[PDB]
Amino acid sequence: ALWQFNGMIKCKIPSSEPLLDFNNYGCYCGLGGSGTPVDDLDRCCQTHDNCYMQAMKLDSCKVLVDNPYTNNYSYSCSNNEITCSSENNACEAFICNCDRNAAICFSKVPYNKEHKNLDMMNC
Ligand SMILES: [Ca+2]
Ligand SMILES: [Ca+2]
Repeated sequence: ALWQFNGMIKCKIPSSEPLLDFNNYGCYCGLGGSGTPVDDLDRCCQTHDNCYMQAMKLDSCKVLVDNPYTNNYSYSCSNNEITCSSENNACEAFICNCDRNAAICFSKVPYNKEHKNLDMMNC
């Protein structure tokens, strides 16, 4: 679930404010997204967006009910390291890995504040 993805990002980047820092950034960081990613962070979000789309089409995920935004799963934060629990069902495990991969990706790319609030004409 979204609030859990927030926790994952905090796990990897303690000094960050997820819902603020990684929203309205580039062409993909935020609700929706299309076009050409402006930098590596934007590419992280593009990959995450595609991952969420796959989850919604996944056979193991029930129609709304198991959507990526509100479907809670089990995960752990150990020394700034994320772990998806083997207690998760197939649907939850897929979503948890979508988030885990993105959290890690965010932590390995530079943050360029000049890419915030870009108009669609730049995508
Ligand atoms: Ca997006
Ligand atoms: Ca669940």
